[PDB]
Amino acid sequence: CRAVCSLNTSDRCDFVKRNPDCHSEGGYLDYLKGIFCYFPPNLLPLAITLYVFWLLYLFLILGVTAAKFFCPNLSAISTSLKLSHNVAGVTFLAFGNGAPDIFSALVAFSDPRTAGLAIGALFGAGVLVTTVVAGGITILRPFMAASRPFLRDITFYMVAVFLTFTALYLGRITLVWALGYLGLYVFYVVTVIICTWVYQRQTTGQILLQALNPLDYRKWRTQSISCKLLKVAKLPVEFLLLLTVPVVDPDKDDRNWKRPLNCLQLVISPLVLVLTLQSGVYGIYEIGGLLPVWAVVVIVGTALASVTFFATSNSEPPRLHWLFAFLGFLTSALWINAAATEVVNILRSLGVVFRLSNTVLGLTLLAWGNSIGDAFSDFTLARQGYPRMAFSACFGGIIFNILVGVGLGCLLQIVRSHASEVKLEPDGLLVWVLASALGLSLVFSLVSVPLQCFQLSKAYGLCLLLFYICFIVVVLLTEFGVIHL
Amino acid sequence: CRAVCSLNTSDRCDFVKRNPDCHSEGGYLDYLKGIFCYFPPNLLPLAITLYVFWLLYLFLILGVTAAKFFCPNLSAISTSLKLSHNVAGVTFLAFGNGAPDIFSALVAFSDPRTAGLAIGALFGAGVLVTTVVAGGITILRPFMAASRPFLRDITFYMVAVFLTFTALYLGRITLVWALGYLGLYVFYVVTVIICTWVYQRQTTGQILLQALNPLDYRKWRTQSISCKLLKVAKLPVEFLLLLTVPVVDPDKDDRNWKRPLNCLQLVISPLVLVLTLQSGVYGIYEIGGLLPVWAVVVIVGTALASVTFFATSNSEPPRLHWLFAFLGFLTSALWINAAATEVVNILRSLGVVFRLSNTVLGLTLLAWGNSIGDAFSDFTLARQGYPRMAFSACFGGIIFNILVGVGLGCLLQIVRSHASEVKLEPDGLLVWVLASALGLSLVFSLVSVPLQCFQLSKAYGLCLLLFYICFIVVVLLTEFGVIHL
Amino acid sequence: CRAVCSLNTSDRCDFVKRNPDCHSEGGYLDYLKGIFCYFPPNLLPLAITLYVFWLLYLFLILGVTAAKFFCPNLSAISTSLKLSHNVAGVTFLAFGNGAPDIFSALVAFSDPRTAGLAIGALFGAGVLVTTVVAGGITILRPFMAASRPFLRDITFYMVAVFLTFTALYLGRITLVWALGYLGLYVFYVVTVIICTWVYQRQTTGQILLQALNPLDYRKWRTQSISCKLLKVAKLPVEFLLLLTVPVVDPDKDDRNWKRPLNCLQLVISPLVLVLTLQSGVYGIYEIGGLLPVWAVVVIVGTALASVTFFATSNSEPPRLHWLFAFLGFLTSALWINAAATEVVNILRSLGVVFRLSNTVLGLTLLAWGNSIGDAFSDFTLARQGYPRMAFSACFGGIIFNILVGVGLGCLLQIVRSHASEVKLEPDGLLVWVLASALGLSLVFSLVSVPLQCFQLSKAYGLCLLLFYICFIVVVLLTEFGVIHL
Repeated sequence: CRAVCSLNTSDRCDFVKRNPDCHSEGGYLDYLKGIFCYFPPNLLPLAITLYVFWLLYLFLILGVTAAKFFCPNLSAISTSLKLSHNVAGVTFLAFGNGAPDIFSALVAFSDPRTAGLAIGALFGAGVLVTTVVAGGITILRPFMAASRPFLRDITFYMVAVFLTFTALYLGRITLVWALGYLGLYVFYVVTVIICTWVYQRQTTGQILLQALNPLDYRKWRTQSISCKLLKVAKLPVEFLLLLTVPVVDPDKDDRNWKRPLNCLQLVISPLVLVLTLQSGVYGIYEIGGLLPVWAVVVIVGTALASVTFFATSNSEPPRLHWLFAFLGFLTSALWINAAATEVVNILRSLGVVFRLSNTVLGLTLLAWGNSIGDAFSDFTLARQGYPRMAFSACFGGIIFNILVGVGLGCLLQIVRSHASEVKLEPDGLLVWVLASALGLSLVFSLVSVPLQCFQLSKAYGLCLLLFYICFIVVVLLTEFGVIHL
Repeated sequence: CRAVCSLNTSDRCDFVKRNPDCHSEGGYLDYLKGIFCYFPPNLLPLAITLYVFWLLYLFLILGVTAAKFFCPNLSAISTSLKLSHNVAGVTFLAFGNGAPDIFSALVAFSDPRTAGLAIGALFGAGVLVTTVVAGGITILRPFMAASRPFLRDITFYMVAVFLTFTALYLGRITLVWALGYLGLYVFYVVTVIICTWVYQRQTTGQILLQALNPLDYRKWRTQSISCKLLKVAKLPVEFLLLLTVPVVDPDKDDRNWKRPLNCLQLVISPLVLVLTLQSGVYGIYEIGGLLPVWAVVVIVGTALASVTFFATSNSEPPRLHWLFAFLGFLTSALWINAAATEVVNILRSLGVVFRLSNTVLGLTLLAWGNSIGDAFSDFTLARQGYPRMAFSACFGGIIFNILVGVGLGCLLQIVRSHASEVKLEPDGLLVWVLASALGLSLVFSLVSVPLQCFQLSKAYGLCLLLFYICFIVVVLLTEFGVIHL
Repeated sequence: CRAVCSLNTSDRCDFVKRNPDCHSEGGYLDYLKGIFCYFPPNLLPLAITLYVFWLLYLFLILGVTAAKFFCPNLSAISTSLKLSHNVAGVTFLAFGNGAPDIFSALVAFSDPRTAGLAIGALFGAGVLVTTVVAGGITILRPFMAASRPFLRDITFYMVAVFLTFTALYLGRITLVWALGYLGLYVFYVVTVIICTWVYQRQTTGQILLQALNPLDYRKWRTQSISCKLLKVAKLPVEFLLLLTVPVVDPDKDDRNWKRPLNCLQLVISPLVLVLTLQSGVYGIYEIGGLLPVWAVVVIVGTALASVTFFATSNSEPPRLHWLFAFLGFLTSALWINAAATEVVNILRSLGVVFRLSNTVLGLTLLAWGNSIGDAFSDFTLARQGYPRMAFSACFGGIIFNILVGVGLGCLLQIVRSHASEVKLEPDGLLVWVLASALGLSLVFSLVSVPLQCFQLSKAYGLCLLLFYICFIVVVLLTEFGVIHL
């Protein structure tokens, strides 16, 4: 595929249409076809810009679904769990800030050609969240960090980073390695729980229309008009997400019980699940050569919706209300998956056009897109007067991200392909530099925080920011071939 | 010329005397001839050291003429123009920058062989003043920086830097590009004015001999004798300036009216103007084969001086006193020009001897020499209790420097040579690194200042200083060929 | 020697017994012999983990000796003589921290092949001390440094470093150079003394058992389990130190006067000195083959002790009590040095275990082990409340090592080998990289500290720490072939 830019403009469409390598196995849109066939060559740059804009919008979706629905379903599950809030919070951070990272890594690992992207998505994020975002917190609100939790988190992160480093050096990932990764993560969770325990011991239709609306005019008037316009674009996407994903909030006395809305959703959610799973391949499968799956799915869904609507009341939620959250969980995750897939495809297309390495795309665009949610949530938490929790999560979430993403992606690739091993092909020297940078950053913290007696100030954040700038300098020099063995 | 160091010592004088390329088109002294003919080879190092000392002294002149006479004439013009003082002060700061940076850039661009020097003079200064000098202010007096002016200045500087970056990548400068540069600068000035308006709305001979002396005995008495000896060397240069350049001070009730001194100056200033313009080429031109220009110039000057002396009184300045400032402007600028030329020539000579690239000389010696005045003025302003003005000027002056210098130099080169374009030949990889460094510095500020809520502290200055040290490390490695594609 | 790893386990011990190039001395135990012959051949790791624990125990010993005996004795010495902090740091702490470095430099200059390794180790130790030790000193306790002594010391250090640079560039050192180094150091000491003088002008049994008891039962009762275990671990070495090293503390009314214990120490400490210095070569030496040195030593010590012994009462401490502190200093310094050597022994075994470039091993392994004592002493002194003295020592001691070690090594090599010169072989570009790093650190300090108004804050140390970490990462990347110079 990469030779496409070296051919005449009159043969680009034929080469793209004829080469199997130039076709993506998953997704709804063929971006390369749009670049090289739908648009004239003279408008080639603008189109790319448009793609970037589209890419950014995707990440916005990956934010909202992660924060308002995945987390709400997780919170309802947590209330059923009655888990300790600190234990729930460690689970929540992976559920909230790191879910897009896991789904992007899984989608990238699903195809060997994008495998180099996946690691580039992870380590680069580890470089960013550790250096910029964490540093930003120390700039916004100086505070005193807890000693023992910080030491535990940094030690576990160092162990995970070294394990992935030696795995990359070995050039392969086996099934037992992924199982060990998952075991290490569950060990970390159990250790956190045990340490915390030890430390502690020592009209109705009009109301439905208002619920349907994602925005309030008085709230919009309060909101800055430019902010409101950005919110309005988000609201249409949010309304579409609401039109399909149920949310269960244990903090509400009514548990967000909307009888006719949820009765419609018992039909809507199975339909979108079937039509979106595996890009809808299961959707058009025709049973016995007569009836498609989607028709019988819709029939069963409307029958169940009618039964539930006639079997329940608008005043008292049904005893099986919690099961809704389970559905509100699954579809939500699936939605994120779909979005993740699109992003990966777009990046691959760019790699074809600009002849860029997969690692550069993984550590620059995908990392920023996946960490924008981390940045927003952490800055909001720090500004509101809780810097300790934000800083603790800034290291807690990255360990969960790396371990769960790598382990789950490798496990699913082993199971699906019936292969005994995932081959990691290191894209030249650059990848090593990336790993090196990450380790260095940790060393700085491992010396900087204890030397200040755990009282974090502004200079620490400024130094971390300058470190990230130097890292991007080194990466930019390495990419353009200025330094080369 | 560069092969001179590869020849036998017995042929160096002949090669220098015979090669047209080894001769400079402008200046009063042939430095290469002095290095290779006047002095014996065994004293080659000492001579170079002497040159460096001489070079430093030139920059001292470039300081004084910029601060005491160019600015004073501008201040009188500003009172006549009745322009707002803050706008006038930015113009005065630009005039001070122009004497030290615009004139050097113009002289460098006047000759293609030194063209690479000019850009090296600009970007390097942008690296220095932004990193060291600005940082120094934050070390001397922590303060709170204004938000909107800082954002406006940094945005305009980023736009100018990116424009010059793409111009360098294109490898050429056209006439329309220089006109666009000048239009952008005038747009920036108009925008500053409009924003400020919107924000605000929302014996007599013995006395003449005393005036002739440049040092106040009382002030000098307090000053250290070694400092006074340095001041005395400056005072002789100041006396030469007082001797030839008139100064009009609107703050003085008498407007610095010295009737016989100025009557002598009406003869002195035209003579030095004619004898110095274009290295005096117009001076020896002989009219009609009988009379040189300088003789008739002196005759007209003494006639006008006698008329003015007999037509005015020592108590009341004449109605046309302001016109004096105009003269006191022009000659002053011309004086700076002469000094600038010398400096450039010296640097070129060194490039011949040490086989050094033009960019290294531009970003190391010329940048420091041109920015010593910025450093002194900004540190003096910060120490006196006005850090906000100094920090604002630290970014305001650089935009004016880059835009006006590049635009005016390119425009004058197009007009003089009747060529349609100025060719920018990038001296290898190093120049790119220089540009990169500048951009990165801005990014740091663009993240560092807002993250601190515009309250600048000591750590910011220390980090900027360390950044400049790292930049000089990279430049030193690049020059000596340690890193090479 | 590394070939013993690939050789059969049965003959490994015999190969070690008859293999050279693995028999470094200066220690007391053959670690490789213990690993490969004693402990069960099939328990390789068992010895390993134990050794790791042993290493940790060593870091405990250096933690105690510096905290309880070295620094209080040195402070008592400084207070008794009314010396300024700068003078004490320049002379006494400098000698105590620089003796092992000088011994290593001599033992390395004994072989002409290892001259480059020795000079590189000296440069690396200088870089580490001037950056990381100073950074920790400034971070742990902010303070205001003396301006004139700091400028003087940094100027002398820069002169010495540039002289070493020139000597390395010439690739040879003659008798004149070594004599000049010695004369320069003597002149530095004389200048220190002269300037300081000019500025100044302008029953017994129960008390013996109680003094030897390191456990305070009242304090013992209230500690936690971990603290109690740590105290139990520290008890034996603390008791041995109490028995060996006298201590004088002017903060107590009795000045820690233990008359019988001090009388016994008057015999114990000199015996330890003679039996330990140069691994007991002087101890085994016989005076005329009839009387060994140790016998005369113990006889004289017992006679002097009985002078003190004749008056049983402790009561009032003698006017010469502060002289004991001098002894309590010297022996204490020895208790540091030996420990540091043992730390290296394990590193040398690690160097034997994993192949490393000899220069690369020398630059980091031979400098961290050499400067671990300096780092411990400086950090302890900074914690106790004397930052000025440690900060001044941070440059005085390094001047001491460079000047005295280089001069003495060159002089001894010239005298012993009867050669007219000592040839320095530059091993690769890593030596020049080390030199450039040292120069950059010195320039950064000289530019930053005066610009900071001599108020050394935490940002200076943090920035230095970042610089050192980045430099170490760059060096490690260069050695492994990632970056080709």
